Amino acid sequence: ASAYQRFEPRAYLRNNYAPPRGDLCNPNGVGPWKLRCLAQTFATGEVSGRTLIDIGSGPTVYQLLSACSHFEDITMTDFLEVNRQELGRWLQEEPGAFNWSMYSQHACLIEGKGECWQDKERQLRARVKRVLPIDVHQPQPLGAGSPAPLPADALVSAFCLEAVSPDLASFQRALDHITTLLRPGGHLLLIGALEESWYLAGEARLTVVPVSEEEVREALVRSGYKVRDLRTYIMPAHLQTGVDDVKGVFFAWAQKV
Ligand SMILES: Nc1ncnc2c1ncn2[C@@H]1O[C@H](CSCC[C@H](N)C(=O)O)[C@@H](O)[C@H]1O
Ligand SMILES: O=S(=O)(Nc1ccc(Cl)cc1)c1ccc2c(c1)CNCC2
Repeated sequence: ASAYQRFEPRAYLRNNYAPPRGDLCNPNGVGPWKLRCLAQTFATGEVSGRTLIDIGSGPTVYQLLSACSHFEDITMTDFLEVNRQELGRWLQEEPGAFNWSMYSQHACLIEGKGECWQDKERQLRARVKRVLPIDVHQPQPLGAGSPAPLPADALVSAFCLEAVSPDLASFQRALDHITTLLRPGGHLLLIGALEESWYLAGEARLTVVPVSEEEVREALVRSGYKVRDLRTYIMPAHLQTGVDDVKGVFFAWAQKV
């Protein structure tokens, strides 16, 4: 955990969201695949409501592009100060913010509702109300009196749990914890690394609990969810850049029953 004190946002974004893993031109890339999972899920029109929380958002916004048009009150979160500060730079359009234009464009492309990418970012920024600190390890992740409207109508978390858990049991608990933030009948979109044990974030060297699709499925169940969908993306050879040892990426659509 203390390892996350040396976690550099810019280095993290450069290792995962800049070429080649960030190139969105090739359909078979992880970028295109990921945005497509989110887009298709929301297009079914079943994941809906008023509020939505992004667990461990880190310095990224992609995971909310297709979502934002379905929830008016979006709450973003993250353990690290530096990460909330990097999100702010992009939300306020301040100088030195990360450039997600390519992602917005592609999300607009995938959705195919003829929307320009500027209207997409404008809507996301508009709907994101707050950027709160969080710790999935605490039984009440956000705290006692959190500004965030609870319980949420849906949850979204990408590459957080398994990246902050030392073993399978912590992973399981952290999932039990965030599930308390979700309203019964609510929806969870969990995205993560498959069979990953480490990944670099600049000077930081984060340890990870390698998990499998089945271990993830079982976990979602043990936490009272009905797995609506679960897909896998096997990391290609040319996307093995040395910044980690991820084997694949998983996408899960679970509904709290
Ligand atoms: N105990 C904890 N509870 C919640 N988030 C935590 C945490 N410890 C670390 N984190 C955060 O979890 C994130 C994992 S990296 C994933 C970032 C982003 N969700 C993406 O899709 O790329 C980091 O931003 C890290 O600061
Ligand atoms: O899928 S990724 O290669 N990049 C990527 C994801 C999604 C899109 Cl839309 C584009 C690119 C990736 C993102 C985060 C993490 C890791 C890998 C492994 N380390 C833990 C964190």
